Amino acid sequence: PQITLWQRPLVTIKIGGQLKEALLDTGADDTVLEEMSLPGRWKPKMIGGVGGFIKVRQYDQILIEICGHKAIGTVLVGPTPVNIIGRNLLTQIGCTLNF
Amino acid sequence: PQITLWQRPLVTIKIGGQLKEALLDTGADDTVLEEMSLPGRWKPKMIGGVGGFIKVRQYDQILIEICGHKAIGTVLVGPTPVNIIGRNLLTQIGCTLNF
Ligand SMILES: NC(=O)c1ccc(S(=O)(=O)N(Cc2ccccc2)[C@H]2CNC[C@@H]2N(Cc2ccccc2)S(=O)(=O)c2ccc(C(N)=O)cc2)cc1
Ligand SMILES: [Cl-]
Repeated sequence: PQITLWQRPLVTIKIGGQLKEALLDTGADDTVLEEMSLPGRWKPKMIGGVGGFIKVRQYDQILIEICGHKAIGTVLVGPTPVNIIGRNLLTQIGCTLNF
Repeated sequence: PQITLWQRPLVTIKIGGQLKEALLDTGADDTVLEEMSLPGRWKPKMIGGVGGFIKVRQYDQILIEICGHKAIGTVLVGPTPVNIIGRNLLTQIGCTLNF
């Protein structure tokens, strides 16, 4: 699809068998989701921007469906105020900026 | 043009006659620039980041160019991790997300 930016570009995603709403975010290097369980190893990291930093757990090689597009990538999990899809997964679904 | 997302979508902008590097950020509702001088009166504005909400300065009807595309709109000034071109100006220059 071609997604307008008059409104936030929100999509439904499927991860861990659960459906969620997430923001397509070209400003974010990596994907960040609210607290949830995920399988496998993880390691802690801090991410930040306006207003500060939060602690997250970095899981790699996680499978995700975005708009009916299957991808594999890193997912950061932590107290984010909004679910974010970052460049690390936007590339995999072939997403580009166009004007 | 068409901008892929394997690296940060950093572009050159022009504002107050100066060239600056800025990030095209579809997760940002607004346009937020590093501390700088702008003409006219400003208004207070709250924005929310990963870490919380903060107060910044809002200037309206400011001329700004993005990759050479001229625009006039709202520009926020505050402690941002990088110059950010957000949805208000991305919309104005006709930018969409595509996959
Ligand atoms: N209202 C506005 O205009 C506004 C909103 C919010 C901001 S922000 O400063 O917060 N900011 C920009 C930013 C932050 C850090 C580096 C480059 C650019 C967010 C917008 N899109 C990317 C950022 N994030 C997603 C997000 C957070 C909050 C609201 C909407 C979207 S995030 O969760 O900070 C994050 C950080 C870092 C990483 C990582 N390291 O991978 C991933 C995710 C600025 C302006
Ligand atoms: Cl505007």
